[PDB]
Amino acid sequence: APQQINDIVHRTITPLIEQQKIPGMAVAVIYQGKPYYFTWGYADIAKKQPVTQQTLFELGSVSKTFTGVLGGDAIARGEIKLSDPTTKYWPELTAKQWNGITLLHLATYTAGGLPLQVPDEVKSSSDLLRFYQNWQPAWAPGTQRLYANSSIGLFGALAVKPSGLSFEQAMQTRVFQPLKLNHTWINVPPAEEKNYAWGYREGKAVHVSPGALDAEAYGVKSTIEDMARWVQSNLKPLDINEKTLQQGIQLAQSRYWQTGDMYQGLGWEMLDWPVNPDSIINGSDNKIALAARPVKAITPPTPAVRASWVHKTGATGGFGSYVAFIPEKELGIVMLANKNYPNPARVDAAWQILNALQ
Ligand SMILES: O=C(O)c1ccc(CCNS(=O)(=O)c2ccsc2C(=O)O)cc1
Repeated sequence: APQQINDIVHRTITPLIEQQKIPGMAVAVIYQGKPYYFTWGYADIAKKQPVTQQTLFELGSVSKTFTGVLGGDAIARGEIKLSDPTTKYWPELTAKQWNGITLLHLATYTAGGLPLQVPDEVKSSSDLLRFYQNWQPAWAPGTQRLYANSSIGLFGALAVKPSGLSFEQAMQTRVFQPLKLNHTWINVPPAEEKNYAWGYREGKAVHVSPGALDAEAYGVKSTIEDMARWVQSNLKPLDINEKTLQQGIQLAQSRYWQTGDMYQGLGWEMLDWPVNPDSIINGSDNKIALAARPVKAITPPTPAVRASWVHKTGATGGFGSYVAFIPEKELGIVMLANKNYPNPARVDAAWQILNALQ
């Protein structure tokens, strides 16, 4: 813990927790590739259990970074191609709006307006097929971006089909185990519940509810230590010894589409470094309920750029998470909290910390 990191982290996060009334928080800073950990407050207010480096937080849409990397690993295995039609992996999807919609479009939210959430009514595999068959795109494929769990969720499910494995087993064996993320879970096992923080929403304790495509879109829980290790793996994929996983991480940071100053990867989003802080700060707003934005295709996709701000926000009803890193500077941050507080306050704190260290 060098005093400078200690000082910028406490100087930034202390007022963040006060203003946002966050019950519990863990932060990791990766600096010159080494992790430094900080924690505050309570994993479980009622039971007086503190946040520790072993506390599990719900990552919410940060889970989409794992789905994009797992998809990247399947491409690198030669199991799928992003240029494949969706129907190649789900031939029961016969409705003609699907002609021309590829795995790329599903992975990058550019299928033509798939909705943010899969309806609660949708449970069984037959419900899911009915839902997609009935879905009417607002736009031609590859023209507009509309962030959507029903889009990347479906990408994650289709992407593991040729493997033979369930999504969870594919994720454990191909991503969590090789990276030694041994306290990262799609389903929290009973032995681990003692570490699982409660989320707080309007001051009620809550955990994420089951739903269709939950594992694929928002269902991972992890510790600050594992998430530091996730950032390290994404900062420096060349250190990873599993050839397809290395390549997969690299593919998830390729630049597929541009809107404004942002580039869409698989799960990750990226901006050129140095970034305008107001551009990433205002650019995070899950207070715009639906922003549909025109995309320009990057033909062909640019390979992972080292001078990028690579990041992802994520929330559940009770949790707020943020991950950001700059490959060229070997520098990153993870912030995990058990309240869903506004995204601009996350990116502002993250930028203030990494700016000061850069
Ligand atoms: O009980 C469920 O199945 C459930 C749980 C959490 C959520 C919110 C999870 N966050 S998210 O992936 O759906 C999302 C959506 C818009 S922003 C965002 C995020 O995670 O930042 C949705 C449904």
